[PDB]
Amino acid sequence: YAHSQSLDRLMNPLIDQYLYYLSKTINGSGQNQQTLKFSVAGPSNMAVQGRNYIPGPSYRQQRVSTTVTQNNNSEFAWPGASSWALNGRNSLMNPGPAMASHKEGE
Amino acid sequence: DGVGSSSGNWHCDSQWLGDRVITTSTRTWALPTYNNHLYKQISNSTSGGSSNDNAYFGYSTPWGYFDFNRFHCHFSPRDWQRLINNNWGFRPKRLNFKLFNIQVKEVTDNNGVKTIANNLTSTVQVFTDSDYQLPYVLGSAHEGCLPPFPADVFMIPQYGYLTLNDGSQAVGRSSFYCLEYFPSQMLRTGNNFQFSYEFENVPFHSSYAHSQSLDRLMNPLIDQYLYYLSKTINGSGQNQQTLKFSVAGPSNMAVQGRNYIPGPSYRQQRVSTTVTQNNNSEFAWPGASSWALNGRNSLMNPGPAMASHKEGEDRFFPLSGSLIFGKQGTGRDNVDADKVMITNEEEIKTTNPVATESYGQVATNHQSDGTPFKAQAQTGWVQNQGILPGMVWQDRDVYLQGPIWAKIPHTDGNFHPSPLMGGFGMKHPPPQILIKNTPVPADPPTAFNKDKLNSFITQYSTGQVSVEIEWELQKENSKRWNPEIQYTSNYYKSNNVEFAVNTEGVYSEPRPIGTRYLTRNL
Amino acid sequence: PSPLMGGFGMKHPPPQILIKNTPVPADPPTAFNKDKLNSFITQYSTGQVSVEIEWELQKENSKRWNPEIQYTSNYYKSNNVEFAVNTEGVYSEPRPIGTRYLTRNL
Repeated sequence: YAHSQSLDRLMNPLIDQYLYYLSKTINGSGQNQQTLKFSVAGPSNMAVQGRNYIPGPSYRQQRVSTTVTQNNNSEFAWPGASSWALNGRNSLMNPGPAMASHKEGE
Repeated sequence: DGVGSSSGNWHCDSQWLGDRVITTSTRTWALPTYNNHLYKQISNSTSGGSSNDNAYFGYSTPWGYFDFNRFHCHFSPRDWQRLINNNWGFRPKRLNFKLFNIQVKEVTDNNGVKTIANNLTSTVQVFTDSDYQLPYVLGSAHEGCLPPFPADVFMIPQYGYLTLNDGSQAVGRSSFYCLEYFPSQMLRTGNNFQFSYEFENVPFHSSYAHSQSLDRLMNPLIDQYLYYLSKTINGSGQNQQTLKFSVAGPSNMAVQGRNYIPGPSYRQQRVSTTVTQNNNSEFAWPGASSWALNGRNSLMNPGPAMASHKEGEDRFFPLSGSLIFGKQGTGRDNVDADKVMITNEEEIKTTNPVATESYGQVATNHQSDGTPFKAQAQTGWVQNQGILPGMVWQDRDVYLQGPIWAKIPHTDGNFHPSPLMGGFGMKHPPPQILIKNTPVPADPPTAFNKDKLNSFITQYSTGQVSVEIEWELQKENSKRWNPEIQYTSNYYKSNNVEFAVNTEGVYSEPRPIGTRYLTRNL
Repeated sequence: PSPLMGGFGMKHPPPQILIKNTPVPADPPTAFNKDKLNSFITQYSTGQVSVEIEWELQKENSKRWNPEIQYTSNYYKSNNVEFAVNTEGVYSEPRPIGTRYLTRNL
């Protein structure tokens, strides 16, 4: 099955949280303007909302385009690949940890 | 079971039967008509636009839902004090929920005069999502819980949910849920609703602080039988390389071999409550730890459970590594530091690394004399450390005004699914109880019209809700000789009693209360 | 511990019976608000209360020969009957009445 909800969009989009976040650290331009301002994390700012669970582990891979003109004009299949070493031997991280292949639209 | 007979009684007290606590809470609620009985698609576009990180897509339903996922919904401050001062742990065991004394009222506004009358034949709809087929919006630290003060009347929050989005748009995998597709019990006045829920097995919450640190678990009088490399050069000058070893003992506790190491870390930016010590720049968003998901950046808040600050650095707090509660009457946007209550996670510095410090140092090269660069030993800071075997840690504390439980996401894999905001993580948490006033149409036209009716009698409902939770207790049996730290009120005089009402009848919670006052060995 | 104002002193006296009208909120806003409701339908209640008390008596068995002092009304004419209502329906107690009229030896 595929999830119809994302980990960062599990909240109620109509109700604020009772938690606060640091929203402003300076009152404005100029010297000695330091401050601490806090705001309610709500529907308008979903990025800063407190969350209970976070995305799984990652092991970054090199990005290759099926449109070959967008790729770098160099040989990077082996040199640019993620790998792990075992007893001095390098082995390709293939396919490695389960990760999303690409972003939306890519 | 009629108009003139009450369908329930007010039950609000706690019973301490040894190793168990049964807390009962009754409140008076008011349910309006949400969304004019309509399901509405919502998105950041309909909310006025936003950035990519804030984009969403979802629906707002005409249903309300009952929230009691906060500890002050069940524990009075005195009951909380008893629990935290006399117990090493606690966990929920059973739940009982009651809806009764339903009153549906119609509102007519003629010539600006508002008159409210009883609608005896109107019905309120309620059901529980016992199969967890709906998006779970509890466990997101939302408002709308039962008020901490039993005398307060609260409004039931409106139920909405989010699905997959591509900007402000939906994708083919997005799901639309109609809550009228569920069987629900229809209640007139005189009817009541009741259901029982059994909490699944969860570990006891650690309502204790360790009196030993992970790096001080040894006998301070006896040497180890293990050696460590203590000297690599005999002295100043060329070709002085050597290898000297010493016994790891009480004089050098830092180099002693150890069996267990501090838990995982994800470094947070350090912010001082003394604003003059902070940098003169805007770094709330730019300087914050975050994780990316499908190209969207989300704040790491509160993230892994880590010590808030080092010893003596009480003025420092992680940028988004702690729960920040608002004081009574605090506004929504851009409030001062004195209007919020920043929770302090200091009791776990014995096992968990400090949130604003590096986990440690790792070697980054091979030191050598040649073969031919003459490289010295180099180390690099570990800003984020994942789980390693032999690592121990403490979870985040729970608070009187903090959350109780969260639903573990239904995924193939998870590790230590205890909620990051604190509480008990369950695959089958208490189900969502969804409530809604049944629409009562106004007079329809005398000629048939295929269009759905859009004129309704203005209505709202009120009633009483009772929640009874039985908690299992883990009694402390410490052999510590000296008296422990306990939560206590301060005898010094004040204008108002803490955790009481002021002269205007406004109840307030002056400070956050954790659970970790008693002491346990490591 | 006999009360100084007079009466029977008890460690467990008749308990306080506390009564209150359950608040009935007025129409709440159609958008959620976290604040407690402060607009209510104006209400009051009325009813009947019945109290029944059984008192134990200590009968007098005096051997005194002469007649005792008793509380009595005065036959002399007056505008109103004592311990009755006046022409406006106002009930009044004209004097305080004690309990100590009969006689006992020391």
